[PDB]
Amino acid sequence: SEAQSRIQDADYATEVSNMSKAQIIQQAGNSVLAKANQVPQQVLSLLQ
Amino acid sequence: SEAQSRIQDADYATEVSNMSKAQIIQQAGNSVLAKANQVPQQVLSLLQ
Repeated sequence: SEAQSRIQDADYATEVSNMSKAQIIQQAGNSVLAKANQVPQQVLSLLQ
Repeated sequence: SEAQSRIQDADYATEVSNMSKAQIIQQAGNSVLAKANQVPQQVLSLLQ
């Protein structure tokens, strides 16, 4: 059982760090996606 | 009869020490079992 533990065990200690990293990267990606989205807006100013 | 008593007699004097020792070891084992049980509690502290 001790040997089986090592092979298949989540080790939440490292998993929580990955979770927080992924959440931060998701929020950053959404924000930078928004910033890229306002980029097309400036073209309308050139029309007039 | 003396020879048989030599062969088959518990010799309570040494048996009482063994039984007291066994009780002490059992209580120590139960306490250390509880201490081991309390170990995985910090996983919540990690999670939140």
